[PDB]
Amino acid sequence: SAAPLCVKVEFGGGAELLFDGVKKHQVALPGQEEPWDIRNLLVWIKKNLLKERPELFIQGDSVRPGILVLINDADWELLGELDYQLQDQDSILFISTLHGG
Repeated sequence: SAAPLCVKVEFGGGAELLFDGVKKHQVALPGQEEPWDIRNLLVWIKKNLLKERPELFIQGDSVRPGILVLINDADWELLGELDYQLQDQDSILFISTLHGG
């Protein structure tokens, strides 16, 4: 529960297997500066949650060409991706398109 706005970070493109199988990660914004940009959250996930080696995961700023991200439910890159001041109830989903089927 975030007083201002709260966002959800989750894995879908088999990305969870890089993190042992945990997909949904909830993160509440402070209510002032909001340092929880997509950029910083990937870092939080990369450094802490990456059980694999990040070499198969995304680049440490937003995503690699391999994993795509939905900001709330839309194309991250066109929206601002890495440098996002977050939006309310953003469903931030990492979808690795390196393996679609």
